[PDB]
Amino acid sequence: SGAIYVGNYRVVNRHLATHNDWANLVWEDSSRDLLVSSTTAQGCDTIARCDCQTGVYYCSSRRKHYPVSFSKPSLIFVEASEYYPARYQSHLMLAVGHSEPGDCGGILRCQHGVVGIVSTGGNGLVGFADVRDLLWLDE
Ligand SMILES: COc1cccc(Cl)c1CC(=O)N1CCC[C@@H](C(N)=O)C1
Ligand SMILES: [Zn+2]
Repeated sequence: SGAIYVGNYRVVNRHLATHNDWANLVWEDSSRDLLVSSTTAQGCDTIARCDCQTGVYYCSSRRKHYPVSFSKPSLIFVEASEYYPARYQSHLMLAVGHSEPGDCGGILRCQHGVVGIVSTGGNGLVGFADVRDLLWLDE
């Protein structure tokens, strides 16, 4: 679990969005596993606007943060799960690092701010849904 709170927006994994997220929907994209809902309170976070490929993510299944080197956002094949059929997930960044299904939502940060959230993983890999291209999160 986990979310980004920026301005009057909440960014979550689309597969973990609540009934309340859907009732306050701003934007969603199944191909990216992202959903953005509106909030009444002003949010706690800064979005990175950069091309970093190193950063630190929170891993809830270890209660720890780990440093990672990750690929640029790209179209990556993701096997079928209970939430989606087998498909290419777009704007995904992969790194070597521990993850389990419930780690989805953990934030990845660089020195500039929030880069994305855990969205996929397996066998010593962890995949992050990028949010740096969503310029409107800051408007
Ligand atoms: C961090 O996630 C994992 C880590 C290790 C192993 C596994 Cl099977 C997962 C779970 C996983 O990859 N899912 C969860 C559901 C939505 C999926 C998607 N984004 O298409 C991705
Ligand atoms: Zn950066």
